[PDB]
Amino acid sequence: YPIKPEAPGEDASPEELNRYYASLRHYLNLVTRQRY
Repeated sequence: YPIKPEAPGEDASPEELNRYYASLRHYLNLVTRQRY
C-alpha cells in the first residue's frame, strides 16, 4: 500500500499512467529499501 506514489487525474493516457506507474515501482522499491 503506497501512501504517496505519484497518482494522475482522470486523463491518464499511456504516458502519464506509465509515468506514475514506474514512479510507483520507484516509490515501492525505495520504500522497501530505505538505505540512505
